[PDB]
Amino acid sequence: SHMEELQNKLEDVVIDRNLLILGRILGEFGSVMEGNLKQEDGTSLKVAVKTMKQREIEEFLSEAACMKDFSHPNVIRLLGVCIEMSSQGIPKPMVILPFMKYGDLHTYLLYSRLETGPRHIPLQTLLRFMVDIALGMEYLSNRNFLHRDLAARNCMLRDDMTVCVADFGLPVKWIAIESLADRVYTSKSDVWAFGVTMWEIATRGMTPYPGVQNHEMYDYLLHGHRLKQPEDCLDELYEIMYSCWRTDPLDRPTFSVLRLQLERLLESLP
Ligand SMILES: Nc1nccc(Oc2ccc(NC(=O)c3c[nH]cc(-c4ccc(F)cc4)c3=O)cc2F)c1Cl
Ligand SMILES: [Cl-]
Ligand SMILES: [Cl-]
Ligand SMILES: [Cl-]
Ligand SMILES: [Cl-]
Repeated sequence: SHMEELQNKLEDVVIDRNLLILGRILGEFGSVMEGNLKQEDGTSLKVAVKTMKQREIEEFLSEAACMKDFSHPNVIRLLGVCIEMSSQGIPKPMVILPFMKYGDLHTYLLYSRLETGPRHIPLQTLLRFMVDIALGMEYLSNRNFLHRDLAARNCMLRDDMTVCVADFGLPVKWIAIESLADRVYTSKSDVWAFGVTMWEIATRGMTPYPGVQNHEMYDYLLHGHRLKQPEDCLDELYEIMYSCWRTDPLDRPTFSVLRLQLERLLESLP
């Protein structure tokens, strides 16, 4: 039953604080730390730990339990959560994820445009990044999960270069036209944000809409303007991402449709 499934998820989301040791800051709303997690088989695992600052706390726990129960290779796996208490009596919620040494997709795309950073990223890999993200989002949306902050900064690179969808939980230019006004939000709003994320990846990390300030943003879209085609972006890839920003959400493709369009384009590549 609905209460049964929720209580089951709740049961195995919590990690004993003594199985975890925190390490150095990776980033600093909250902070992200490197850490170690003792697994049940006796060995420890490198993890990332995210820390923040009672009705909100059950909300954090139940939403963490829901994400951990999700399982798909292009959705970040949430290993568990841990609730500390601060001296001043403020709870300190912590989220445990696998440590991914390649970091987030956005910083990686930027790094790749520096000699010392990752090598230049071929088109084939850039489109394989989009396929991966579309796969995680297909799985999520088939569950009526709404992401609401999709962007390359929130996609993570795994050791085998698989991309998985995440949310640091810590952006006008990613928000669908209808959500800018009515604040209505559907998976078709997520589809809009995916289109922009595809554009981030194709530009190797440009901020969307150069020359357009955030306050000008809804007016800019109101008159039918969209993100421009990056150079050396295939026209077929640009039409796919343009389809994500159709004015009428109902006309935008689903993630399942997008994913197959993108897998089709990828195999056509010599
Ligand atoms: N190097 C390195 N390696 C690993 C992680 C890392 O940082 C982090 C990267 C991601 C996260 N995510 C979360 O806390 C999180 C919490 N609730 C829900 C989601 C979620 C939301 C939507 C969705 F579709 C999928 C998941 C989360 O993602 C935390 C980090 F600390 C770093 Cl920096
Ligand atoms: Cl060990
Ligand atoms: Cl990994
Ligand atoms: Cl643009
Ligand atoms: Cl345009």
